[PDB]
Amino acid sequence: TTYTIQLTGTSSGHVYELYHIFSGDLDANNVLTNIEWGAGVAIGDRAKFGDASEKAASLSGKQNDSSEVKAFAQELSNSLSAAGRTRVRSEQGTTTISGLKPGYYLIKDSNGSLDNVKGQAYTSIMLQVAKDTTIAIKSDVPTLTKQVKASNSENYISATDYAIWDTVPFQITVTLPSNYGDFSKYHFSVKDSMTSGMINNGDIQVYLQQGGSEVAITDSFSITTNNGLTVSIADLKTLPNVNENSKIVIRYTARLKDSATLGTTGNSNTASLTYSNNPNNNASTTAQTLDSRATVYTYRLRLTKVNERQERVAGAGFTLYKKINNQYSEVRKIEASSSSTFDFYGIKAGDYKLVESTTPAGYNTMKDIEFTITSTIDSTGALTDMTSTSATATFETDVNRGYINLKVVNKQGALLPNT
Ligand code: NA
Repeated sequence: TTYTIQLTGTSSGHVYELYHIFSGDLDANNVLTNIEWGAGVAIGDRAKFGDASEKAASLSGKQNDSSEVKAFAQELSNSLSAAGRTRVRSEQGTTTISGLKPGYYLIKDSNGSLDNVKGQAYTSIMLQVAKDTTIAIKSDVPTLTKQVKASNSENYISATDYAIWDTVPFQITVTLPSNYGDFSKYHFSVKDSMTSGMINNGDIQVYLQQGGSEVAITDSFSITTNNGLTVSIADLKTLPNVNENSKIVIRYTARLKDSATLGTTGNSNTASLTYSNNPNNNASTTAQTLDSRATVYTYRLRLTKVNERQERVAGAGFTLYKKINNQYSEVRKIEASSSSTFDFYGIKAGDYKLVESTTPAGYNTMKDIEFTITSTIDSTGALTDMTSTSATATFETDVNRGYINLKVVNKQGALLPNT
């Protein structure tokens, strides 16, 4: 008679090892009788545990995740033999091992099979009776998601647009693995590349989030800028209210430089978590999550001041307004100079009004131009389209470079005839 173990929640690219711990006879109620040591336990190390039947009897009835069982699992891990080993290549989702001799098996990932492999982790060492059932593998990784607050709402997303006058809030959400409780200690280091075209405001806070509440835990972390923006704690177990269901949230703000990337390329940052990847035998190996990217788009509104003779004209000055409600309020003001060109570097989608606050000598003051910018960002976070339209004016756009160009034509007054 042989048996089957099926592991759910498995990933591709693993080699699971089953070590035969106890032999015996399994009945219909999954009671194991006539127990001897399997070949999975090294003959030399069997004396340390004693008689097999009595050792089985000592554990009989104890809960699945009790302390006595997990202690035996760890002790066994140091007492294994290849003579009772079955190795199986993993599959994504479900991994099945059949043709097993009756009895008790220890399951683990193969030693060194996952070193420096991103987004993976060694399973907590399992003990299973082979009994034709499916069991969830006791293996899981933390996740990290980097997001930025939407320009036009409170919700956080992968990509948005912002202006030079805005504060740009970022949020990094970390989940912990379901088997966080099995670790004696847990290395936790978040690295963020930060954004090339932005200045970090240095207002970083860390939060323990669970049960609909947040507690600031910022002082427990080492926050450095020697190698990206790194938020680290040597051992997250030192924070005793952090558990498998806890979320760690990092929030900071930033502002665009006036050299920020314009258009479709955008201003991106990547972040990843470095985490303890093996809960067994107080291992201190680490692995990294895949990068999580956020992107911030911005544009450049250029005015070119000309007259009807198609000459460039100096001495104009423009005040840009943004509409918050019905209320228009000033965001930028370029005074009159010897320049005929005006760059509002760092503008986003929204409703604006443009006012010629200084008129050049010997020309009519233009009427105010109310206009609207739109950004089309697809669900991948990529900027697809941008527009700029007015009732009483026309713009030229280059969505790739992120240019919005307005030609303002100065008209001279009327030299009126007398009679
Ligand atoms: Na796995």
